[PDB]
Amino acid sequence: FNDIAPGIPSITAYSKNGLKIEFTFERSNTNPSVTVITIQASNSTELDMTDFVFQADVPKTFQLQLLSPSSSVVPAFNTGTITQVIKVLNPQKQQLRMRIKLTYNHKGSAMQDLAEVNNFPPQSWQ
Ligand SMILES: [Cl-]
Repeated sequence: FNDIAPGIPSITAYSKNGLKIEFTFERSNTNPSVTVITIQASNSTELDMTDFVFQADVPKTFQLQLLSPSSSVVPAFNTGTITQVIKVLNPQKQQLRMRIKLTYNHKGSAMQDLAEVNNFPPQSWQ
């Protein structure tokens, strides 16, 4: 008797100042080196986060494809999310590593953060 979801476990990649970014993963059925990550950004605060831009880097052996995001606004009070697809190419199947760069306005400040994603599960690259 085991209760874990079948497939690639989801993670909270970042959570700070009321911004929360979740990652869910889909391994391609046809291409063992391709992993599709859908990001959901949420805002648990009382003010909207505007002009949201999610960017990311991977190591040189990898390749990245960022598709366009559903929106620029992370609504206040958790009334919606921003969705963005990113595809990761890992031809050598090495340990997945990602640095994210976030940029947005909130509470009358231009917000910046740069942070490493530390909790990729082994099934997102193995
Ligand atoms: Cl987590």
